[PDB]
Order: sequence, then structure tokens, then C-alpha cells
Amino acid sequence: GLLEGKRILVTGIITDSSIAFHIAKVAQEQGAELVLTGFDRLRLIERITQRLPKPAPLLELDVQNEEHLGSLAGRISEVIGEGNKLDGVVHSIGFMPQSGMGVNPFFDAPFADVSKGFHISAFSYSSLAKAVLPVMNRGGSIVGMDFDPTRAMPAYNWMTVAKSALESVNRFVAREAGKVGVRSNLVAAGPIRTLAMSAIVGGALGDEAGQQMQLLEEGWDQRAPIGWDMKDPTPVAKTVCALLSDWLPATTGDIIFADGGAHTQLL
Amino acid sequence: GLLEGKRILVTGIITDSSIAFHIAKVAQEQGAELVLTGFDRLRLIERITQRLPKPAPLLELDVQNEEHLGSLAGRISEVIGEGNKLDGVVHSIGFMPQSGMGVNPFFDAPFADVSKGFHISAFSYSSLAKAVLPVMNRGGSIVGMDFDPTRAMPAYNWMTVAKSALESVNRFVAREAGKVGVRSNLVAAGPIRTLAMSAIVALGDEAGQQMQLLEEGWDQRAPIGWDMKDPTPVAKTVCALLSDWLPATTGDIIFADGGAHTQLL
Amino acid sequence: AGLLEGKRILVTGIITDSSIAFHIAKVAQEQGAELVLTGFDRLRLIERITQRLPKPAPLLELDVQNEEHLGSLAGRISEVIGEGNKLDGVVHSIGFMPQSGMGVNPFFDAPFADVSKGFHISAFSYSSLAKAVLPVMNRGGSIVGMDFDPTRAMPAYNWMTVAKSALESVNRFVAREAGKVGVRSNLVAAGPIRTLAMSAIVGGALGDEAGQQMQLLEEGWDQRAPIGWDMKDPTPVAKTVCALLSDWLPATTGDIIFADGGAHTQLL
Amino acid sequence: GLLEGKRILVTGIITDSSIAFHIAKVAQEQGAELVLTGFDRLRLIERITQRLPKPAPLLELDVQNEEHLGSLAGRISEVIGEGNKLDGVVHSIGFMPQSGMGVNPFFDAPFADVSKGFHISAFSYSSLAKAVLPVMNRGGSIVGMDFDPTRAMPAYNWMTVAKSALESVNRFVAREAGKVGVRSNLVAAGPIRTLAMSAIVGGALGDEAGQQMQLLEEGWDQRAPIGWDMKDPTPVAKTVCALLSDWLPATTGDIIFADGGAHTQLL
Ligand SMILES: NC(=O)c1ccc[n+]([C@@H]2O[C@H](COP(=O)([O-])OP(=O)(O)OC[C@H]3O[C@@H](n4cnc5c(N)ncnc54)[C@H](O)[C@@H]3O)[C@@H](O)[C@H]2O)c1
Ligand SMILES: NC(=O)c1ccc[n+]([C@@H]2O[C@H](COP(=O)([O-])OP(=O)(O)OC[C@H]3O[C@@H](n4cnc5c(N)ncnc54)[C@H](O)[C@@H]3O)[C@@H](O)[C@H]2O)c1
Ligand SMILES: NC(=O)c1ccc[n+]([C@@H]2O[C@H](COP(=O)([O-])OP(=O)(O)OC[C@H]3O[C@@H](n4cnc5c(N)ncnc54)[C@H](O)[C@@H]3O)[C@@H](O)[C@H]2O)c1
Ligand SMILES: NC(=O)c1ccc[n+]([C@@H]2O[C@H](COP(=O)([O-])OP(=O)(O)OC[C@H]3O[C@@H](n4cnc5c(N)ncnc54)[C@H](O)[C@@H]3O)[C@@H](O)[C@H]2O)c1
Ligand code: NA
Ligand code: NA
Ligand code: NA
Ligand code: NA
Repeated sequence: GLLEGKRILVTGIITDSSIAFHIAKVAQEQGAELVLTGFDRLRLIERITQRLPKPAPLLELDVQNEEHLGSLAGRISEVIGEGNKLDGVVHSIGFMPQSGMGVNPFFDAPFADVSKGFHISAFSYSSLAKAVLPVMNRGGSIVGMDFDPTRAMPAYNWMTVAKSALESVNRFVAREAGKVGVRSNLVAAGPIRTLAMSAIVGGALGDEAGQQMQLLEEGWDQRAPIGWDMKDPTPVAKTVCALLSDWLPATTGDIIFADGGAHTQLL
Repeated sequence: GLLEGKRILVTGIITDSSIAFHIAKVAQEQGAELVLTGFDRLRLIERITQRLPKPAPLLELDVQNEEHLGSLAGRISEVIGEGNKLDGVVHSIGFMPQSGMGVNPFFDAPFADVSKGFHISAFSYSSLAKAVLPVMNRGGSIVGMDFDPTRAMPAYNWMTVAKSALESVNRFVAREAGKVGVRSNLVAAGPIRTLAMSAIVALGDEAGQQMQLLEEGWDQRAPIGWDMKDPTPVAKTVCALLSDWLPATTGDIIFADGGAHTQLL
Repeated sequence: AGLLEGKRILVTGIITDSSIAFHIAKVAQEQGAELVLTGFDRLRLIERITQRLPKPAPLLELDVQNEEHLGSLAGRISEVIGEGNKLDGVVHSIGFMPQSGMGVNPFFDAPFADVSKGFHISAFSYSSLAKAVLPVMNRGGSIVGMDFDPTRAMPAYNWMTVAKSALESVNRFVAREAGKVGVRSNLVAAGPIRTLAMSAIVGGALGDEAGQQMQLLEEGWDQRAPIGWDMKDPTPVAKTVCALLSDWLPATTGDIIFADGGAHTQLL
Repeated sequence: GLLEGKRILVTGIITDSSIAFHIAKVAQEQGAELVLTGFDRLRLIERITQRLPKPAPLLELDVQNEEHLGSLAGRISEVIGEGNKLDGVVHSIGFMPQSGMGVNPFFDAPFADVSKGFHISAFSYSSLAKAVLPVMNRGGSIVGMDFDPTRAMPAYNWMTVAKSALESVNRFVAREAGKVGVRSNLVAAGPIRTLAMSAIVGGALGDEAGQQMQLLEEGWDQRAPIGWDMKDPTPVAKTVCALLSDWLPATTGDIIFADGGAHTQLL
């Protein structure tokens, strides 16, 4: 297996459409031993994670909760064994209140909403790394999920701003993680049908949300030289597992695109 | 003059070393009529702005204060005249608590501090645009100050993250401002000796060595050199973007850094 | 009162009154600059075009593939501008890629000799022109070239896009050399400006599928641009070039300034 | 193995320091069956390829030679078997005449020299793809070697221009290759001590250029959060093998950095 014998923490499962669910699934198929975290809906997440190929312990983690973060490393050590450390950590956590996305006016998002979105979507990448690095092996790998924010675009609005901040945070986490021999990278994915993608069509009434998703998928698949399927998270999941493996050992502070090549083409 | 007859709002003057002070100075030399804003120490700012070439009214604006923002357009109209609008707006506002910069470890910056820095340095570019666009002419220009955050740097830490956010905010502000014929752009300046940039740093030998190497390297990398004690080239570049001479540039970043960012060594 | 008052500026690249260089020259003269112009090959026709400019200007022959033309250019410039005078600005507005490299053949089928010629004219010659003119440029001068954003692949533009990527790299090295004598070097990345060659593709020169793609590509600029984009109006591009020729961007070099309506900053 | 059962063409071996030699070594260790090509010094390359873990046929290929390119597919088919195709192709080919490098003035490099370097280092990435795509399986992978040309550098001079052109070529190759389900990507490596740059490193293209190359290497390891070892091509070879594998299946037209993270850091 690609990740045989590696112990990996996977955040961000909420439904079995979640990108983290497919990251966790491929990682287990490739021999990894997982620890999972879940936010808020722990009973529902526990049932969801039973659909994964192999059993894995589930820990509660709200990245806005400094008590959760401060106890996380010790809670991880309790489940993986006294003398054991993590080899990989997956950040697959994002949120932006409704006012910050969809057809809602960009100028009308109140700061309290945008700040919450920045906290969960960008600041928390530093928060999670700070919490887990003490229980990470040298040679380890932290990977976060990104959506290319180089250019502005409709509907993504303030979540785009949060991703721009996340990219910057990743470069600084790589400085800290490198002091202990750990890599830090983002995977910039093309669009995937998840709960997150439903936030993007927020405000659309009627068949508008469906047709907006149709236009998004059509244009992405068109630009991508090898095509793009928003219903298939497996290629993104594999890319994350590639970064969690030992096969990109000189890549850190970086962004690896898993978008079908769409961002390299203009029409 | 380059800005003859243009009415321009300039935020961010705190001393005569402020970048906004030199922007305001050059803009007046080039025929512009200015309105200034000031945060917190208004009595001191009023006296400092008397050093500018020409008089300009001063309005209070704390960009975290929604009442200040919501009244700003009406307060601008009171000073420039009933039937008049602004042609330009300069955002030269930046702040990050000490926990988010310097020798303070990146991981130890509390969220409340970083959020305040994000508010003042990135979110407020949108807030300011929202407030002034109703009293801006078509063909107008909004310019903000940037420091290239494409790569991580020691000591700048969370201020670099805020600048990464600011670049993204500018691209979305350009979409809103473009609806009314207004451009929005950032000037990415090389390092300048100001109060805000001195906050980034006295604080031990590691911080001292980091900044010397940053400054040493910037003049070295820049093909035409870089003078950290001279804000004039940055001020002129902002005036270039306020003028009518870059009329098809918006949502963009213009570098006034000696060309340093184009060179590796 | 002119943006370029008293400045002596060399403008290459005029072939018709649609040439971007023609509009650069027009605005620069309107802003008080004194121009020297260059033209390639059929100078008698180019001279009739340059008579349409607001003010008279000498025209010098320059084939940028001809090293004798390049080696004699500085002296020929000095002869027309006066013994003790130098240039303040230079505009490179020169580009060409043979048809095989811009869609008439598939990308893989363009012969190297054609592509090499396009690279020579469109990228290498920015270095060649800088070498030739820098001896007669004042400190504080400015060299500006024309770019078409090559960050992403596009239909039909093919090897010309490769040439522009090369030109962007050349500009960064010219900035190193020019900076030694106090001269800035920059590119203006313009949005598309209507031409006969690309109009032919939109007319169905490369078939109906390629025609639709080129038109969609062009239309997309005005759509993406937050302030719109007018493919028939080179004046905003001309003004931006004059802005880089002025003294108002004095700390910008090795760089790329976009005059594209903001299109490249937007994804839809 | 990461490349088990895959047939891969590797260009660019000249000595056992070549990046291509280490790509070949790791690929064979990971189960790949290789075909190798060599330019000009075929007796030397034959001996060099005997140092690899496993035997591999060696084919002559001068990428400036259109006859070599036009016969290449058939010569590949002859050695891999009638009904078999390639799964991967590695372009590890670069050259710029001395006039285009070192202390030799950038403005003085004659066009004939720069055009030759452009042909070998950038155009031939398209030429090789054109030549090999007819004998490539769907789902295959083409990988070329890049040196980040986003910013100008001492001594690399016109080779940096060639790399900027190569990055553009890669995006158009990805378009064409994507039509038949093949990916095309570059690996931007940190500096590695190889034959091509040895004279510049040794001061033979000026004492100043030698000094600047040392400063470049020192700063590269300094910037890199996980360090950079200019004598160790293994992390680069592994990254190329990662792109040849099935684990980055949604990445094309792209550039993957194997540089210690140096390019993401300013000091
Ligand atoms: N779906 C796409 O098109 C897309 C594209 C690129 C990147 N991404 C990114 O991938 C990541 C995963 O999103 P997804 O598409 O799988 O959607 P998702 O809704 O399934 O996952 C988002 C996760 O964030 C968690 N989360 C929210 N607030 C949290 C908090 N306070 N503490 C801890 N966890 C919290 C949620 O519980 C959920 O598990 C996000 O960063 C998203 O922005 C998504
Ligand atoms: N100094 C540099 O090296 C450098 C480089 C590039 C860009 N910049 C940017 O230029 C801008 C101006 O900074 P400077 O270097 O002139 O420093 P400065 O300290 O002189 O100016 C910063 C200004 O921000 C104002 N400000 C802070 N909090 C505010 C609030 N709540 N509401 C309104 N205004 C508030 C201050 O009153 C001050 O006038 C900032 O955006 C800074 O990030 C600075
Ligand atoms: N038209 C657009 O959409 C567009 C967009 C962006 C950039 N540009 C660039 O702007 C520049 C000007 O192009 P244009 O649109 O005005 O087209 P154009 O055909 O009018 O100008 C190209 C010029 O190059 C000259 N030239 C060609 N070979 C030469 C040689 N051997 N020696 C000297 N001069 C030579 C031609 O005589 C002509 O004057 C080019 O670099 C072009 O790539 C054009
Ligand atoms: N060494 C580094 O620091 C570095 C960094 C990044 C990328 N790269 C790139 O990696 C690739 C491999 O170079 P290297 O450093 O391993 O050096 P090398 O000297 O070991 O390999 C260069 C190869 O190019 C081949 N080549 C030259 N002309 C050719 C032609 N006409 N036809 C076919 N092959 C030809 C040579 O035979 C040789 O095998 C090059 O593209 C180089 O630019 C190298
Ligand atoms: Na496609
Ligand atoms: Na310098
Ligand atoms: Na538009
Ligand atoms: Na280091």
C-alpha cells in the first residue's frame, strides 16, 4: 500500500460525500491507520465513519475551541499508543456564513460573519498544525484543502478571500513544520459535489441552483484537458494521499492542483 | 498637473513619514484637491497635515466603526460641495497586533489579535470602498497599499497573511467598483521606514539580523536599487494609478519595489 | 503640460494605422514627446502611414533579424536627434509568428524553422533592441514592450504564446542589464485588439469550430473585465505604455503591467 | 511497487550524476520496465546504463534530428513488443551553449546559439510528445524537468528564457495529450550537481558566475524549510516517479516543485 504503516489524522468528515471521507477511504485502502475528528454532530459522524472500509477512532474537534485544540495531542496519543506518533495530518475544514457567499452582496457580509469564516477556513490550518506537530514524526506530512483563489469569481465571494489567506498560512506553517522535519502543502481541487458546494448556490431560487452547478461543471470539464467530473472525489483523494506518502519528499509550503488541469487553460 | 481638478480622499496619515503623507503631498503638487481621514489621534493628525503643501479638511474615520463608515459619504459631500463627487480614494491603512509579527512565534498569535489585524488591513479595503463608491465619479480610481505576500518572510508573519487576503479583497472590490465605472488596484511597495513597518520588528539579535538581510537583499535584488528612506517613488506610482493614464487596469497589483520581486539573486 | 513633455522616444512596430504602435506614437506626440520611428521592409508604404500621425517624425529602417541594422541603429538615431542628445524611451511593438505556429497547422506540426523565426522576432529581439539602443539612452530612461498574457494556454495562439512566455523572461534579464545604467524595462500585457489574422479565424479560416473558439475567447475578455474591454479601441493600451514611458512609475522594472480591463484577475 | 508493470521511456542519461539516471534507478526499483535513449555519446551511455539496477534497451535520440524523432515510435515498439504501449515518458533534456550562460554577456549571445538551446530545451518537449504519443496508453503520463524561471537569476541567463518557454510548451502539450487521456507535467527541481552545469559551478564560465552559483545554492538551502542538498537527486527522482504513477491523476499542464520549498519563501 501507498501509505502502509502510516498513522494519519483526518479532519473534516460530515457526510459520505465529504472530501475527507474519500481521503480516509483511499488512505485505509492504501494501508494507513487513521484517527478521525468530527465537529458538532458526533453521533451522526460516528455512523457515517462506519461506512469507511476499516474501523477508526473518532475524536471531537471544533477548531474554534482552544480547549479542544490544547487537548488534541494528548487525546491522539491515547488512541494510537504510548510510544507512537502521527505520520500525516489532513485539514479538510472550511466554512463561510451565508452572508459571505452566493448571490448575497459582497459588501453586505458583516465582519463578524467573515471573521468566523476566516477563523475556520484559514486561521485553523495554523491552529491544527500547532496542536498536532508535537505528536508528529520527522518526515511527516500535513495537507490542507484549497480552491484556487488567484482570480475572483462569482458566488465564492468571501470564501475566496479565506482561501487566499489559507495559502499564505500554509507557507508559514511550512516554516514551522520544517523545523521538525514535517512538510505542509495544500491540494487545490476542482469543484466537487459536497455540502460545501451547496453553500455556493446559496440564494439561488428554483432551478437556478441546479443550472448554476451545470454551468460550473460544464465549464470546468471543458477547460480541463483531461476533463473534470464533479461527482467523483476519488482523484482529489488520491492526490492528498500522494502528498501524505513519501513520494513528494522535497515539496513543502506548496500548492498541488487536482483540477483536471483547468487552471492552466484559458478557454 | 497629473491630477488637475481631481478630488481625492487620502486615508492613513499619522506622521509626515507615513506613505499616505507623501501620496497626499505629490497629489497636491499635481493639482489634486484632497480630503483626509484620521484615526484616533485627530488633534495630532490635524497638526501633522499642516505640513502638506495645501490645506485639506480632515474627517474622522475608524474603519472598524460602522457608524463612521455609514456617515462617511455624507460627511465627504459636506466638505467637497453639494453637486461634487470624488475621483480617487487611497486606502493606506494597515495594522497587526505585536503578537502577529516580529519575533513572536507564528503559532502563538491569538485569534482575537489576528482577526483585528485582518479587519483593519484587509476587510476594511472592502468597507472603505462600500462607503465611498456612492460619492465617486465614473472613471474614478481606488488604490490600496500592498506588500508582496506571494512568499512567506520572517517577522511579517500574520501581516503577510492579511496582505494575501487584501489582494483577494481587491479583486472582488474591482467587480463591485467596475459596475459604476471605478477601478480598484493595489500598489505593492518595497519596504519603507514608517511606524507600521517598525511594528514588524531592539527586539533581539535574531529580529535585527532578519530585517537587515531583508533590506540588504531588497536593494541588492532590485535592478534599479531601492531606498527604504525614500517614499517618493511609491507616492508617484499611487498617483499614476489615481490618474487617467492606466485606464484599463483594475483588480490588479502594480509593483513599486525597484523590480526586486522579479529577481531571485 | 504633457505627460511626455520634452522626451525623445523611439517607437518600433508601425505597419498600419491599426498597429498598437501607431496609437502609442499618436498619444506620445499629443503628450509632448519627440519621436523617432522605425519600420520593417516596405518603408515607402509605412511612411504614408506615419504621415497620418499628429506631428512629423523621422522613419528609420529596422529589421530586428538584421544584425547590421541593429549595429548601426544607435548612430542613425543620433544623426536624426542631434549630436549631444539621447533617447528617454524606447517602445518595442514587434511580433510575428508564422501561420504554421498560430493554428494553420496543429501545435505539434509547426516546423522548428517557423517557430525559431517567431521566437527571434517576438522575444529575442527585445534583447537585441535593448542592446542596440541602450548606448543612446539617458539614465532614467524607459524601455517598454508589448505582451499578450501567456500564463495559460489558449486556442490558436499556440507558439506565439510560447514566444510571449519567452519574452516575459527576456524582459526580466533586460531589466538587469538596463538597470546598470538607470533604465527601466517593462512589458504591457494588452487585451486583444482586432487584427486581420485573428478576424480570419473568427470568419472561419480555421473551420467553424475554431472560429467559434476564437470569437468566444475574444468576447470573454469584455465579459471578464470588470470595466469592460473594447477590442476596437487601442487607446487605453497606448495610454498605459505612455504611463510606463513617463516618470510616474519610477520604481517599476522587469515587470508586466496589464491593460486588459482587469480581465486576467477574474475567472468568470 | 509504485510503478509496477508500467513501461516508461527515459531520456537524458549522460552520466550517473544525471537526474535522468536517478529517475531511471528509482523507477526500476518501483517495478517499471524502461526504455532508455541517449544522445551523441552512446558508448559512454551504454556503460553508464549498466550501473542501473536492471537491464534496459538503449535507443539513440538526438531531439534536433527529425529522422530520429520520426522513427522513434517504431523503434520503441520493436523493443517493447508488438501489442504493447508506453505508460510514461520522461523528458530530461536541456542544453544552452556557453555564450548563453555564465559571465558571457546576455546581450552578446548570438541568435544561432540561443535558438539551438531553445530547440533542445523547450521545443523538443513538444517534439518528443508528438513522437511518443502514438505509442502511449490512455492514462499515460509525460514528465519534463524544469528549473523555476519566474524570476531572473545570475549565470543561468538564456537557459532561464528556455525554461520559461518550456513551461508554456508544457501547457499546450497537455492540451494535445489530454485528447488521448495522457497527462503532461513538469517537475521544477532545486539545483543539482550534474554534468550540464559543472563548468559554471567550477568557475570555468567566469569566477563571478562560480561565486554567484555558490550564493544561489547556499540561499536555496537557507530558504527551503526542509533544506536542500544539491548533491542528492533522489527527492527529485521520487517526485518524477510520483507524476508517472496513478496517484496524481487530475494534474496536467502543471508544475510540481521538488525544491525543498525554497520558491515559497523570501529569506
Ligand atoms: N467541494 C469543493 O468543490 C471544494 C473544492 C476545493 C476545496 N474544497 C475544500 O475542501 C475542504 C472540505 O470541504 P468539503 O467540500 O469536503 O465539504 P464538507 O462540508 O463535507 O466539509 C467541510 C467540513 O468542515 C467542518 N468544519 C466546519 N466548521 C468546523 C469547525 N469549527 N471545526 C471543525 N471542523 C469544522 C465540517 O464539519 C465539515 O466536516 C474545505 O476546506 C473546502 O473549502 C472544497
Ligand atoms: N512600510 C512599509 O514597508 C509598507 C510596505 C508596503 C505597504 N505598506 C502599507 O502601507 C499602508 C500605510 O502604512 P505605513 O507604512 O504608511 O504606516 P503608518 O503607520 O504611517 O500608516 C498606517 C495607518 O493605518 C491607520 N490605521 C490603523 N488602524 C486604523 C483603524 N482602525 N482605522 C483607520 N485607520 C487605521 C493608522 O492611523 C495609520 O495612519 C499600510 O497598508 C501598510 O501595510 C507598508
Ligand atoms: N493585437 C493584439 O491583440 C495584441 C495583444 C497583445 C499584444 N500584442 C503585441 O503588440 C505588438 C504589436 O502588434 P500589433 O497588434 O500592433 O500588430 P502589427 O502587425 O500591427 O505589428 C507587428 C509589427 O511587427 C513588425 N515586425 C515584424 N517582423 C519584424 C522584423 N523582422 N523586424 C522589425 N519589425 C518587425 C511589423 O512590421 C509590425 O509593424 C506585438 O508584439 C503583438 O504581439 C498584440
Ligand atoms: N541540474 C540542475 O540543477 C537542474 C535543475 C532543474 C532542472 N534541471 C533539468 O533537468 C534536465 C536534465 O539535466 P541534468 O541536470 O540532469 O544534466 P545532464 O547533463 O546530466 O543531462 C542533460 C542531458 O541532455 C541531453 N541532451 C542534450 N542535447 C540533446 C539532444 N540534442 N538530444 C537529446 N538529448 C540531449 C544530454 O545528452 C544529457 O543526457 C534538464 O532539462 C535540466 O535543465 C536540472
Ligand atoms: Na476538457
Ligand atoms: Na540592485
Ligand atoms: Na465585464
Ligand atoms: Na532551510
